Amino acid sequence: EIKSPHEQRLEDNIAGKEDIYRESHKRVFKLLERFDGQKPAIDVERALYFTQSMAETVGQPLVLRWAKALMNVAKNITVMVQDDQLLLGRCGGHDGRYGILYPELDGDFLDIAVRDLPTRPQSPASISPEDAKIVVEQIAPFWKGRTYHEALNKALPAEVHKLTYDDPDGLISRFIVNETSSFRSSIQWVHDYEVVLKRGFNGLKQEMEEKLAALDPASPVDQVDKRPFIEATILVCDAIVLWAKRHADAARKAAEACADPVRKAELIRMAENAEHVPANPARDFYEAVQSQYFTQMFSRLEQKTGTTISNGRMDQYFYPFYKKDMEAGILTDEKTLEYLECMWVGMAEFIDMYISPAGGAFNEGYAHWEAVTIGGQTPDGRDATNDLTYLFLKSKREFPLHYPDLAARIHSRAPERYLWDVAETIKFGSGFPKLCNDEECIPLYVSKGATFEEALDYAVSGCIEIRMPNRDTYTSGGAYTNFASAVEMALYDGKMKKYGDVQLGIQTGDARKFKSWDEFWNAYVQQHMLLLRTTFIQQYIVIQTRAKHFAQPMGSVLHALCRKHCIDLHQPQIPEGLNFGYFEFMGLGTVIDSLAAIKKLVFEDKKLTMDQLIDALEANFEGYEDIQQLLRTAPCYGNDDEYADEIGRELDRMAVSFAAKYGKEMGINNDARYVPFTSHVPFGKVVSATPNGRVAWFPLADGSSPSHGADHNGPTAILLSNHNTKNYGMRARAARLINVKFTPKCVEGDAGTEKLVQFIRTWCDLKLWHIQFNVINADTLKKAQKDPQKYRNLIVRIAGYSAYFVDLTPDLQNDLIARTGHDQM
Repeated sequence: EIKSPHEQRLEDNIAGKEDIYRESHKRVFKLLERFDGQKPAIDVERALYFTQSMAETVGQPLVLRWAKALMNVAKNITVMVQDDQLLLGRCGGHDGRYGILYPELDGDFLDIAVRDLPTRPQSPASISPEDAKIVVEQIAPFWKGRTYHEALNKALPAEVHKLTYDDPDGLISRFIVNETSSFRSSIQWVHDYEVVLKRGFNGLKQEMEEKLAALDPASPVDQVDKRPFIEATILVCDAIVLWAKRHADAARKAAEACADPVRKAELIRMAENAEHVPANPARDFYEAVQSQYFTQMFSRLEQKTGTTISNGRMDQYFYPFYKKDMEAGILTDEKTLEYLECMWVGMAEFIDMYISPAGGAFNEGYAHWEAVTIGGQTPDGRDATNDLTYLFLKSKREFPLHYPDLAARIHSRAPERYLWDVAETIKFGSGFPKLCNDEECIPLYVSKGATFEEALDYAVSGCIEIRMPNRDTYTSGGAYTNFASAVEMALYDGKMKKYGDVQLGIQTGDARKFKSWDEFWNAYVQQHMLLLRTTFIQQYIVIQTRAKHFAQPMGSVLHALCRKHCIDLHQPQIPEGLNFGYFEFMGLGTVIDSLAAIKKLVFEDKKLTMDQLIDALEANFEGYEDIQQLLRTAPCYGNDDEYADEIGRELDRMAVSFAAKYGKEMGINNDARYVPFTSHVPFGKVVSATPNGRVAWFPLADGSSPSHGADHNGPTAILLSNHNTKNYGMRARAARLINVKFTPKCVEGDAGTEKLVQFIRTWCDLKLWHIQFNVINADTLKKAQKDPQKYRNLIVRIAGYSAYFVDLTPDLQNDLIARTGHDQM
């Protein structure tokens, strides 16, 4: 009926009109028009200079090798000044959208990427013949037998390898117990950006030089274990300062050749910035943005942080600079938005490239989660809403890209003006911001060793994870576990149709011969527990293997505990640190509804037999549409239906109870999480037809959202089912991703915004970690599917992030279309 602001801006763009927000954001609109929707190009510069150094330092301490390699990167990488930009900093020589390579992580995929990336279905990338030659002749040869993925592949035992990979080289995943440490250097992370703003890398280098001079020259521990770390942090401090100085030199060369006196003044000011920061503490808001921007951009050169390096509570640590400059009359809100959005433009040019097939399937639509945290509470416990908070919401509404990854913190005393503006930003229809509940994760974290000061100042990281940038020390990518495959294995005696006669799971027998609900439930529990055992065994190998392949000198020098004990973050145990790891429960809604359909329609109501059920499944419901339609009448997750929710609660109890028992012996919290990336698409592609009516190879239920079209009792019931399927008596849990879609008419006007605010307050009281919203009409998606070039600017909320709908595979588009769009609350 009515269109959201995004849909209206979409129609104006298609009709050829100027966007209504272009004039008051003219500079950044000029910037983003130069690359919007361009297929990103692979850049080889970082990997080349990184490889050149690593090849000459083999055998030395890993963290020192990393710093020497980053210095080689800083001296040689292309430094450029883009037109109209107010910021310096870039990770490649290509102009426009670009991604870089990390051969230390997944170098064994380099030949695969060279031939498959330009035409790959998920997030493709071009590679010029000049770039391909450098890759296959100068980058790939050194890394053969040396990459992390090869080490992980050869280190998994047979029974774990069979549930991890399909081929002996680990090049193709099976999407059963999926490792995620091979397509990202680490999980999400947030640097302590305020220590750079307040002390600069010159100050950190000074602190480390005092530690270097205090070492006992006779102590073998000081000289063998501590000294290489200290030398690495000192060298990496000089590396980033040299890198910034080269940008300052480039800005002055640009200034000498510029006829425009207004641009010449800007170029000189940019040069002055790079000559002060990040070496020295920032002195105004402009320098603070440029200082933070340099650090996060240099971080991308350091390692491929999961979901791309996140940014922390910008509306807090930028605020002293904003308030001082505003009151000094050297800044305005309009100038603030220009500085910040120049940072979004720069971030939007950097594409986080996943070159393996598994990594591409996990991150459709050039997925990115560089979380920017706003709102919430102060370290002392009062509300933290300020004028910068509202500007980020304003920037997100008017800036047309799906940047930044804006996350708003909610607590029980969040101001109404704040919740109102968040609700109105959500009603814009691009999926921003995502909500994180102080009330759920803060009590969990203080329970796991965090002080209240550390927990209250948490920053969202990645999808909806939280970080305490001077307390968190765990960086190992976790397992993603396909519990929907446990249902399939319980039907077919530990086998899956996708993999033929390969004995994947327990031989629980032919489900056609099962005589009671007890017998099928036991079969599932056996496969369920098997996936859990494989998950944790795989994880422990990942922890031990990553310690031999990854170092993070810059990230470590930004961590107070790493400076204090002189040890790199990617080591398994760091003194006084807290380790928050994860394993993923995938397919919750698909698993619940499948088991509920079997319990209800087979063994309680006797409405069909196991033969009818498995006959329909093995036929993919072809000729059996009556049984498919019958299966969809069983109780489902997401309706506040205790019949279904009690099954999900027990599924959760098994995973959380297992996590609490076996995490501690790995020395970490390895908690159950329900955050999917886009892995519910490839996980679905390996699972055949399921007892809930889902056809073969269709995506699974996303995160902890209800199965597609299974929520027939309104949106609030989704909140109650999430609450009813959790186990608040235990703590071995983490986030759950909730996706809810409203029609614009559902939330129309001031009456609609009020309904959404009360909905968010109910979501908060229920201690639910996360929630997201699409506000869109179904016909918008159907028109975008049929005519994708006309609707190429349509933006939809997927899983922690928004992306262009036409960049998504048909499978993921079908996930988006099949999600229930609620017309009333």
